[PDB]
Amino acid sequence: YALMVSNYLNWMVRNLADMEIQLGAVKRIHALLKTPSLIPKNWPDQGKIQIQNLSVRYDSSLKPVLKHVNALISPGQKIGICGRTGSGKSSFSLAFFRMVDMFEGRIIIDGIDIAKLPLHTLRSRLSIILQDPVLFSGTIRFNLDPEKKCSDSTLWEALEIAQLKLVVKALPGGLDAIITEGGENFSQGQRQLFCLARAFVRKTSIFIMDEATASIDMATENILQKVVMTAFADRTVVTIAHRVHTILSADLVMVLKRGAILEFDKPETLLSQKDSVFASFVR
Repeated sequence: YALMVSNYLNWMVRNLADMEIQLGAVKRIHALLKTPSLIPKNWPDQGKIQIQNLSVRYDSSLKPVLKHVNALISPGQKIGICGRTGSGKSSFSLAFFRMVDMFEGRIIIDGIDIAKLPLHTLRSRLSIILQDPVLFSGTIRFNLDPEKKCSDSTLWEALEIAQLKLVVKALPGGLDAIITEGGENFSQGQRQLFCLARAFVRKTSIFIMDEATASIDMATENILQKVVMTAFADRTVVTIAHRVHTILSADLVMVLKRGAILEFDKPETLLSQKDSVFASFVR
């Protein structure tokens, strides 16, 4: 045993060094590891909402993003929101989906707020189309309805309404084209059409349109907005963009000031009351 103890010793020490470096690699995994009364009543189609004295902050105890935000929205009425970059419109959308964890005030939808509802119900109640679209890999059924609850005629109707049925029928199999993450399988307008098909199948009855205009040709964006208007006669939509005509077509609009907002109900009244200084030439 003494003629050979040395080799066992060396195995021991070298394997110990290796095990230590591998355990140090493992430790970062644990470092990452430590990071119903209104439910039974179906969510109402009445999109009347009211956010009374709202504020929002990004990080705990930092500079506030909003300041004394008070607004109300009537049922079945299209709402627009304006403001420059960093004015707080993306923050307002994220707070409407309570994505910011340092908001103050009470925010409501039909007398209902985020005090007693889990996230799952909070995401089966509103729809949203982001400025950054993506088409994750899979088939068309996996992009339209990843949950897959919706039936085939439903997806076909959502594609026909979204002006996408013809190009879908021109693919192998139909509703089963193997898509790749991003890629070059569809056009930007067709990606936005897929986003609008997601919005169609969501059936939230409340829509949020977070810059469905950026990085889209005007000749296609205008007909896109025309289709989204002719299709959305109900199910109140709140939009945000930097286009003139998009803000012009909305009824209730609130100009985002430096830290606060100033709301206006009638669109044709506020675009000439300021004498075209802060709401018309800015739009």
